[PDB]
Amino acid sequence: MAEALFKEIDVNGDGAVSYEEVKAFVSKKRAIKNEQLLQLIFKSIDADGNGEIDQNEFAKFYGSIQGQDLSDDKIGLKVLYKLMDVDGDGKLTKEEVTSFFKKHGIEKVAEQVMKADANGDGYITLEEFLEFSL
Repeated sequence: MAEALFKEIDVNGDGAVSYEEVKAFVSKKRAIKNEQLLQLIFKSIDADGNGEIDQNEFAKFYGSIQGQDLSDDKIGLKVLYKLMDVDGDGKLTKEEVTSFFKKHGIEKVAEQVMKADANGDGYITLEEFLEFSL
């Protein structure tokens, strides 16, 4: 229902958008430097540089070429989790993880991991850690 929104914002009803309109749309979400970030995207979008765009451009603008941002961050953790496991299985336990974290003393993590389990076994995996992060 993207086009629905894109059109919605387009109170004008021309079927086309602009840089200010888009900025607003994105703004509706957050304001973490969307003006700049956008300006970058938009610019890259506006091939002709008419200063405006259309639904199509907006559709692709949304981000469907490499929808990534969080996962990328999940990779880091994942790796780490893999680093910890120097056995060669791809799974960790509350006791093991707690033993490794103990070094830090963030027992909390132990509590969070214990609560994360849910199942009630006393073990966890990488896929579970990721899915849980999502």
